[PDB]
Amino acid sequence: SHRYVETMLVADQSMAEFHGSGLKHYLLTLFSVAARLYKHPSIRNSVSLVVVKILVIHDEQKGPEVTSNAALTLRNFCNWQKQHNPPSDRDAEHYDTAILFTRQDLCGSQTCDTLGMADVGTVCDPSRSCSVIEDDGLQAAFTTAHELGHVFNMPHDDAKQCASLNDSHMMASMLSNLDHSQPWSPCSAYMITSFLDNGHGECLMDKPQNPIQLPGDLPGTSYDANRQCQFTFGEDSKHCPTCSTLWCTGVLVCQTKHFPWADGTSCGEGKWCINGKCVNKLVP
Ligand SMILES: CNC(=O)[C@@H](NC(=O)[C@H](CC(C)C)[C@H](O)C(=O)NO)C(C)(C)C
Ligand SMILES: [Mg+2]
Ligand SMILES: [Mg+2]
Ligand code: NA
Ligand code: NA
Ligand code: NA
Ligand code: NI
Ligand code: NI
Ligand code: NI
Ligand code: NI
Ligand code: NI
Ligand code: NI
Ligand code: NI
Ligand SMILES: [Zn+2]
Repeated sequence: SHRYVETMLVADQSMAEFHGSGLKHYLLTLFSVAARLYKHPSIRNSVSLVVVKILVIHDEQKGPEVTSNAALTLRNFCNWQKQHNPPSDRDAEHYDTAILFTRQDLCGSQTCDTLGMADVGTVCDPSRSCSVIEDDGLQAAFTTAHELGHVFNMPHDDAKQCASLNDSHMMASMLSNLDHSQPWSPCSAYMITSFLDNGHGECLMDKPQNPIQLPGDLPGTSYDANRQCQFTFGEDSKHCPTCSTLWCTGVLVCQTKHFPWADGTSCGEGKWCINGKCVNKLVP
């Protein structure tokens, strides 16, 4: 039995200004990647992330107050989105979850290293099914997937409860090398399973009506190395030096956040990046 996560994607003025006309494709590209992660067999469930609504905030007053404070930005957001949801799931534009993208550097109660935030186990509560995501380039697709984990009640993989069952998975509290063959830990698989078995995802049973089409291409087909560097380091950045770490310009100064090149990214004629390796596009 199939879960469809009817989603609204929302992007603030910083996003509108940075991305201009390409913003909606960018959001859908981010979400296509997350949607793929949620189809991986390791999650032990059938889960379909679909978009039913996008809102861009060209006008700051028509959005929530976005600030550097992650949990307030999230509280501002989760309240504001309520007004934008029809009350029956019968309405084609009714969403089970809302996600805010900002270029604003989000900060926790210690550092601004924070890349996103969500509340835990909220997926079918319209007043709390929310997450906020820092757009630091195409890595935001993983941030999205991670925060939607929490919304599905998965805790961090280093939490006491995950000891029996289990930093190489989606719900690692810090980024490391993701185990591309099994992105979801045994703890994540069990915790989302329990949540749904306990009947907490009843709003995820109904199919989307006229959902917004997700890009079927890999993200590096849309966005070359220079473009990815621009997403992370601003429009004046471009690619420096392959596939494992993207270095970007900033004398020749280059810099990195230690992220991989997006899957699909060209690394020479007839080759492109997959799981941080430059492989042939035609597979033998
Ligand atoms: C390179 N930086 C990181 O890994 C940061 N981690 C995060 O930002 C987490 C999200 C990642 C997508 C794992 C976030 O704190 C979270 O748990 N959201 O629910 C650090 C640990 C430096 C704060
Ligand atoms: Mg509305
Ligand atoms: Mg030089
Ligand atoms: Na941040
Ligand atoms: Na930061
Ligand atoms: Na987990
Ligand atoms: Ni303000
Ligand atoms: Ni493991
Ligand atoms: Ni410009
Ligand atoms: Ni310029
Ligand atoms: Ni290059
Ligand atoms: Ni560094
Ligand atoms: Ni990797
Ligand atoms: Zn987390």
